[PDB]
Amino acid sequence: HAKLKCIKSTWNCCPIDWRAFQSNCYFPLTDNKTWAESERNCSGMGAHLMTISTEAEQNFIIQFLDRRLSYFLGLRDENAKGQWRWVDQTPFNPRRVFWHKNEPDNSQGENCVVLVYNQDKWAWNDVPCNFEASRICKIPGTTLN
Ligand SMILES: [Ca+2]
Repeated sequence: HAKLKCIKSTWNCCPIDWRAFQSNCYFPLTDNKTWAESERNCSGMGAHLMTISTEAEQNFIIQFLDRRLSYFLGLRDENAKGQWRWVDQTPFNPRRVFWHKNEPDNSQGENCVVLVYNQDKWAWNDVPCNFEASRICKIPGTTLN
């Protein structure tokens, strides 16, 4: 037994309780974890920390986020070289970033990114990967029929 929510021909499906947008399924989670613990939790559901490729994708997810919290995305720079990599292995596209003003601003250590609300706006902030925050898991949708 499994249970899907399918929307359109072809039908795009997600697990019943996940949020659906353009062939992908998302779930924001609010219990605090480090970046690596967060990714561990996502992968346990077949998922990964969310990759954000378009503004449309970000605009979709932010409507389900608590403005008091930071949410880990999948983007990580392990040695502070500016070698940002998506943990889901989507190739990093530096012409499609969404930093807050004056970010990224950590010049040392292992840095990760959170979606955070600041200055009346959702955008990216770089944060030490050992910081504890919420997260957004993302899993590719399935297709029928
Ligand atoms: Ca920062």
